[PDB]
Amino acid sequence: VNSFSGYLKLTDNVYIKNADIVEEAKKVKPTVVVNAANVYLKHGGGVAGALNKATNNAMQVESDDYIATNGPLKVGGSCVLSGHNLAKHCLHVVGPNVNKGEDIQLLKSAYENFNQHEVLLAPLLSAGIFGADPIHSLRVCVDTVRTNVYLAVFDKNLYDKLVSSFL
Ligand SMILES: O=C(Cc1ccc(-n2cccn2)cc1)OC[C@@H]1CCCNC1=O
Repeated sequence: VNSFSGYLKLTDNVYIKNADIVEEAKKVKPTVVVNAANVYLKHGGGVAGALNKATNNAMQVESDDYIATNGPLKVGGSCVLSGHNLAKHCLHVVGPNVNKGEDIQLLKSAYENFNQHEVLLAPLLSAGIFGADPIHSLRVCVDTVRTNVYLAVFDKNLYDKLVSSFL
């Protein structure tokens, strides 16, 4: 039993809710919140900008030190950093950004990072300003993640479309 509330169960291990991932993280304080990161951990907009804003820019400060030490992530890769006031840990995962021409096949590799964590609160990777089809992202999530994932979808219209079209 965990504290996630109001989710629709899609599969044995994948759950979905129309929710603001920031507000959801603040309420649940999950062990792991996933950020929709880029390789530079520049949290300017989308989910990343919103999560970083909620940390009063502490996420960005920590991220800049991480990059200065380690260099950029790979597309499809991840790193574990602090969850600040939102979660114990933040798993920064880089899905391919279609508006940069990145290969969508890398979306499966991106979701594989979730399997290193037993339970996660997450957005749909490569959705939103990353330019991929969220229906495709949900399919890859379900077919790749084996650990327990609680997906937060900000847009109610998109949420309803994702549920109604889910196979
Ligand atoms: O960026 C996102 C994710 C997102 C993904 C897809 C869409 N989308 C709309 C139409 C088509 N796709 C919109 C948003 O979350 C925004 C965050 C989360 C909550 C806190 N404040 C924010 O701004």
